[PDB]
Amino acid sequence: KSSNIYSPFDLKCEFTTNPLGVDKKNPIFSWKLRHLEKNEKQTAYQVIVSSSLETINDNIGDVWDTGKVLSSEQVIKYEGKELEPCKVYFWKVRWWDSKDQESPFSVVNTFETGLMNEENWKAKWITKKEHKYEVYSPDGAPFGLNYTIAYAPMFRKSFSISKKIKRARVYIAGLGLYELYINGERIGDRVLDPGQTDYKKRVLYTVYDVSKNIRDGKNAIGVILGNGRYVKEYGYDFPKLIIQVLVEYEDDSIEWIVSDESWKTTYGPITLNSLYHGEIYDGRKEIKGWNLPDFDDSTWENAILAEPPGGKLYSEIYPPIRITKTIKPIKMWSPEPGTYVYDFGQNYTGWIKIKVRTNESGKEIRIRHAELTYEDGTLNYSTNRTALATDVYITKGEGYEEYEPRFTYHGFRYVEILGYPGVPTLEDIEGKVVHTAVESNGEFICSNELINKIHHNIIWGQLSNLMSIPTDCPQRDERMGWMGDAQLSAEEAIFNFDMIGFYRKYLNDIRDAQKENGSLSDVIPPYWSIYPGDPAWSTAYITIAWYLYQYYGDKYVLEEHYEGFKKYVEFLKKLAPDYIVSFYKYGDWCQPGTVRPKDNSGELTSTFYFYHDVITLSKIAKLLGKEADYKYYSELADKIKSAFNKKFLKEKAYASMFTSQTLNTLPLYLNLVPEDKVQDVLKTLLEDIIIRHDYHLDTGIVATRYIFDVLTSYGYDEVAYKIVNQKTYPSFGYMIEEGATTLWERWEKLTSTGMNSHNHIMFGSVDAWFYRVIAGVRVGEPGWNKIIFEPHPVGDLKYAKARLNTIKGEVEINWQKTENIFSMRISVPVNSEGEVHVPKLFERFVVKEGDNIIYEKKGDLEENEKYIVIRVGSGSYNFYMEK
Repeated sequence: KSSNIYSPFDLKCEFTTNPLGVDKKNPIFSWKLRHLEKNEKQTAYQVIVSSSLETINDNIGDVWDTGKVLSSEQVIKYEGKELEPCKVYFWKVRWWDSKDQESPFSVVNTFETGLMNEENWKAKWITKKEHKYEVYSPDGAPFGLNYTIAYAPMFRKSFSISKKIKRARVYIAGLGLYELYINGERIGDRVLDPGQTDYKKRVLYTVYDVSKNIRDGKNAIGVILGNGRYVKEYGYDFPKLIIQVLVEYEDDSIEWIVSDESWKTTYGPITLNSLYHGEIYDGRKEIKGWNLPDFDDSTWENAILAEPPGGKLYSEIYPPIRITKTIKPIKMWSPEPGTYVYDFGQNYTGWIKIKVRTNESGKEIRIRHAELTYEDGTLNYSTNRTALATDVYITKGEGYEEYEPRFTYHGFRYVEILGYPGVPTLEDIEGKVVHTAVESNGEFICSNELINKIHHNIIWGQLSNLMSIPTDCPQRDERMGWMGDAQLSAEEAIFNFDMIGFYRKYLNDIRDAQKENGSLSDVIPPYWSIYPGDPAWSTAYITIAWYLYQYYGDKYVLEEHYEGFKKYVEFLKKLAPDYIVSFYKYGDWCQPGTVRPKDNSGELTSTFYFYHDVITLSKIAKLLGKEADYKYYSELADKIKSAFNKKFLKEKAYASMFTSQTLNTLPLYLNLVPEDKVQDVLKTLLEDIIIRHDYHLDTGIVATRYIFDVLTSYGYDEVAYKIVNQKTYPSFGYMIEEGATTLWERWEKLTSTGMNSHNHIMFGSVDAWFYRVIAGVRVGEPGWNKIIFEPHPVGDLKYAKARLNTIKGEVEINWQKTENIFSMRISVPVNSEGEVHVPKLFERFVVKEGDNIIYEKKGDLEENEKYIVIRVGSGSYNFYMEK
C-alpha cells in the first residue's frame, strides 16, 4: 500500500530466534528494520500475539494487541494476557517509518513457554542410594579444599505409547551435569548442561523437543548424571535428577511421565568425573543397549527420593555450552618411548576425541592436557596446578572405538597420550572446542598485523572463559566467576559476541548471591565464599547492567536489578563514612613485576569505583524517573570527588617517583581532576609513559582498561598506539613474541605453579579500544540510537574496519589513509543516526560525499578545529577528504 515495503525481520523473543522454554511471564520482544530510502527511523509499532496459527492470521489480538504504539523503541516488554505453561504462542509486528507509512506484517514467529515458574512440577528428585565416590585431597589446593568425586549414575524408565502423538516435551534438570537419551538417540545439541549457578538458590532446567523421537510401542529414556559443580566441597550433595516428559496427542489429550521410584538405576562405564581432574571411561563396564525400548529393565536397583537442591527451578533463555568447532592437530612428536605429544597450534578449551584400534580388551589409554611445553619436548602441566586434567579410557577390543569425555573440560594447546595401541597419527586425534556458543557480533581487521594477532588472541581467550559463567582461567583448579575479570572484559565481549542473553543470566547470578546488607562475593556463583567484595570487583553488578543498556538499549534490565544497585551502593556507603573506602584486597591487580599494587593505589582504586558506582546509579535513577534518587546520588557523587581530591591530589599529580600511571589515569578517566590541574596531571602521566617507561604499560588489570581511552580523549592517541605496537616487556606484543595464542594472567613470562596461567581475559579490555578508536565506531546514544564514526589513523596505519551486528542492524566503518586521499565508508541501519568525525589531517582539503563536494571553505560543515562533523541517517555513505 505504501513505500514501506519491508516488514520487520530477525524477530527475537528473549533475544533468541523462536525460543523454547520461556519462563519469564513478561518476555522481551525485539526486531530489526530495513527500508528502501535513507534517513529512515521507526515512529510507531504494533505487535500481535495470538494462541493459534489460524487465529494470528486474522490480525486479531488473541492474547496481546498493542495497537499503533507511538514509540521509536524496538525492544519491548511483554504486557499481554498472562502466559500459561507449556503453551506455544505466535507473534507478528508492523512498524511505521518516518512518514507514517504502514508496513506489512512480519512473518509469524513463535515462542513456547516452559513449565512456568515451577507450575506444579509433579515430578520428584530421584537418586541412587549407595553412591560410590572418591575423596581426592591433593597437596596445594587453592584454599586447602578437597575434592569429593562421585561416580556417574544412569537412570532408566520405560513407558508405552499407542495413540499418535501431536508433540512431545522433556523438562530435565540433571545436577550437576547430565546427558539425555530417548530410544537410543542423544537429544540435546548442547554439552555440560545445565549452566553453573548457585544450586541452593536456583536450578536452571532445560526443555527439549522430543516429538520426532517417541516411536510407537515400547519407549525408553536415558539419563546419565555427572558431578560438575554439584559437589560436596562447595556445599552440595551427590548428583540427583528431576525430569518430566510432557506428551500431547492429536485429540487434544495429555499424559506425561515423571521421575519417581519406578525408575531403575545402575553404574555404567564412567567412574570418576570431575571438571578439574577429568573423566574415566571403562568400556568393559558398558551396559550395551541400556537406553532402548526392548531391554531387560529389571536386575537394576530402584531409585530413591532426593532432598531437593533448595533452589527454584527456572528456565532462562541464554546461549548454552556446545561443541562449537572440531580442530585437527598440526604436529606430533615423541619425547619418551610410548609417549606421543600433539600440538594444536592454539590454546583453546574443551576436550579431544581419540580413535583406537586394539582388538585386545582392557588396555588403558591416558590423555593429558597442558598449556605449555618443556625444552626436551614434554608437556608442562604447571599452569594446570592441582587440576589433574587427565582422561582415561579402557578399551573394549572391538577393532575400532572412539571416546570423548562428557563430564569435564580442559584448557590446553598440547595433548599427551600414553598407552596407544601403536603409533597414532594426526587423524586419530580430534580436538573439540567447547564453550558457551555465542554468536559473532563484530569483526575487526587492521593494517597492523601485531594488532590483528592481539585481537586474535583476545577472541580465543574470551570464548575460552565463557562456560555459562565468565571465568578467569579455564585450565587449572579454579575457573571461578571472578567479578573483576568479568567487569573489565565485558565491553570487549559485547563488541565481539552477542552477550545480552549471557549477561542477563549472569546478572541474575549476582542477584542470587547478594547478601542482605547489599554485599557481593568476589566470585559469582559463590562456590568460593569471599564476602565482602572488592569495589573494583563488585562493581560488575551495575557496570554489566549499564553495558546492557548502553549497547543494546534494554532499560528493563536496569529496573529489574535497580533495588540491588541501591542496596550495594548502600553497603559501599557503610564502608565509606568519610568517603574514602580504605578497604581493598586486589586493586590494580598484577601490575608489571608484582601481584599487589606497588604504588599503594588500592584505596584510590576503591574510591574510584565508589564514585563510579554512585555516578552511574544516579544516571540510572534519572533514566527511570526517580528524581529523588537522582538528586541524592548526584549529591553524594560530588561528595566523593571533593573527598577524593582532598586526599590524593598533590599539587602536580596524585599520590598516597611518587606517582604511578595507575594513580593518574583513574581520576582523569572519570574527570575528577580540577580544571586548574588537568594539564599538569596529564603531563605527569605522559612523562611517566614516554620518559620513565618508554611507551610501556605500568598498570594492572584495572588501569589498563582506562589508560588507552584517557590518552585518546585528551588528544594523545599517538602515545597509546606506540604502547600497543610494543613487542618488548611489558606489553601485549611481548606475549605474542613468546608464543601466546591467548592472553596471559601476568605480564612476565611465567611457566611454573602459582598465578602463572596463560589463558586469562582480564587484560583483554584493549580489544574494545581497537573497535572504538582505531576503527572508530562507538555508541553515541544507548541502543546505538546514535553512532559516532570517529576514526583515529595513527602511526603507520593504512586501513582499518569494524563491522558490527547490533540490536538495530549492521554497523560498519571503513577508512583508508594515503598521502593525498583519506577514504571513509560507513553504514547506518534504519532507526539510527550517524555522526561522522572526519579528522583534519591536511591544511587544505575537499571532503566529498561520494561525487558531491560538501566542503569548499570554512563553514560548509561543522568543525571543532580537529574534526569535520557530518550528520547522516540510515544508509551507506562514502566520504573523501582529499589534498
